[PDB]
Amino acid sequence: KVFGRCELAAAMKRHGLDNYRGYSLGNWVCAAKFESNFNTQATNRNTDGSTDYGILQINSRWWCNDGRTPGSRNLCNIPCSALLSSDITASVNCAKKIVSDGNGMNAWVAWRNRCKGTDVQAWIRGCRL
Ligand SMILES: [Au+]
Ligand SMILES: [Au+]
Ligand code: NA
Repeated sequence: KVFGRCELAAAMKRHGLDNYRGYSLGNWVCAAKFESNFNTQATNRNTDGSTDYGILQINSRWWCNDGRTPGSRNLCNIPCSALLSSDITASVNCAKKIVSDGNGMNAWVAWRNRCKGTDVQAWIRGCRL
């Protein structure tokens, strides 16, 4: 599923991310844009051999199992394919565990480099929230 901006904002808000560990909804939307372009099916291999899955590009090095990331963890206790569903629940509930890790949203390289410090509220402009 390829989400619309406001559509994604609203799903994210429903699922409890607006100001989750203090990150305004717009931070989550901006991250999602730059990680996946709002596409639940996005997959990208990392150089270390893990892969990033889904709307928030959650990595098989620590968070999910994809059956080919040797010597890695599965801290959200899911198959990585669950992160690719049209329903973002698993992605969201796993993002919550990630962003609580102590490094906050810096876990998302694209957030840090492209969202952080920016006018992230722009990402929810015009949405009926
Ligand atoms: Au959720
Ligand atoms: Au959802
Ligand atoms: Na893993």
